[PDB]
Amino acid sequence: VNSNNQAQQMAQKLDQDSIQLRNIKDNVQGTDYEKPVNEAITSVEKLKTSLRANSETVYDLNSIGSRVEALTDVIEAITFSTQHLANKVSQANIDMGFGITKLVIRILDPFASVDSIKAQVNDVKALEQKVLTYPDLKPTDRATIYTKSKLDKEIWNTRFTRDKKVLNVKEFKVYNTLNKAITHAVGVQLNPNVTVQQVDQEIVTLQAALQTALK
Ligand SMILES: [Cl-]
Repeated sequence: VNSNNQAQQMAQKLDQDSIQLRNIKDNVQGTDYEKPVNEAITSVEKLKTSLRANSETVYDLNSIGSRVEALTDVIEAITFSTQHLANKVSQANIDMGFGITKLVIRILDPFASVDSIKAQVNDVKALEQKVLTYPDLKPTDRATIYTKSKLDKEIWNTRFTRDKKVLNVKEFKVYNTLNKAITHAVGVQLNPNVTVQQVDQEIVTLQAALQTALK
């Protein structure tokens, strides 16, 4: 039947989202997208269980498909935040994370019609372009968790190059001094009062400490 073959497409699509959403689950820790993607991962499992429970009944796959498709719009909205909203004020990610929450709720809602799901997907897309016009953070403004995402990635990038180019290559005192700057950068990341400027200088200071250990 043309319904069973269609069922394994969405089942394989839900596995693509399950892998894509667990990757995102780490990067959105402690942000406005932590609970939304946790609800999205749960939505992936309840759709799989529903598809698997009705495997050989051959029924209407319209509502189950609109929920699977809306998960791609959920993922697309999250990657849109990572690439375009890191310099925005807190309200941009707050308002947009609220919209993704409203979308995942409809995906989970058994009473949500296909129209109400598709209408909410457009709400998210319209919300994406709207938060783009939000003001950027001044260099003197307090740093948000999204501002410290670059410092967080720089700490793990310096940790990777340290264990590959410094650990067993240079003397221990070089390893010790570089580990002091990594620990110091973690203190800046954990400081709720550092500015956007102080996060930028800490990235350069840690990068300078890595080239110091690599000379
Ligand atoms: Cl912070």
